[PDB]
Amino acid sequence: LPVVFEDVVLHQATILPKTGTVSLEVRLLEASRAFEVSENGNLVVSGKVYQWDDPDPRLFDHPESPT
Amino acid sequence: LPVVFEDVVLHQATILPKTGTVSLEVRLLEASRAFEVSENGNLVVSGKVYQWDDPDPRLFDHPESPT
Repeated sequence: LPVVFEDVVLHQATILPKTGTVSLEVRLLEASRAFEVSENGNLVVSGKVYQWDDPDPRLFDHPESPT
Repeated sequence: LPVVFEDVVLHQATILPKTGTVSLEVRLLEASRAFEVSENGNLVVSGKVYQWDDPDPRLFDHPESPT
C-alpha cells in the first residue's frame, strides 16, 4: 500500500509511562480522507491519509545538492 | 441535547428516488468535534457539531428589526 499523508498536525505528545500501557485509537473518514488519533478522548494527531493511485518513482530521485 | 453546529458545508444534493430507498451514513469524531455524512462512499455534508455546555436564552431574543 503506497500511502500519502497531507496536513499532519501533532497537538500533544503522549508520554509512554515507565509501567503500564497507553491506548491510542485511530479513526478514519474514507469519504473525506481524514484521520484522528485520540488518547482518552483528547486529540493527538489529525490529518489526511489516502492511497496513492499511481506511484511515481521519479519522486524519489535525489535532488542535486546546492553545495 | 442543546447542540451547536459550526462550519457546515453541503457538497452534493441527494435525490430521493420515487421508488426504493437511499442509505445515509453518519460518522462522528468526538475528539475533533467534527462529523461527516456520506452516501455510497461519496461525501455529502461535513462540519463541526458539539453539545452546548451553557445555553443562553439571551441568544434567542428577537433582534432589532431592520425596519
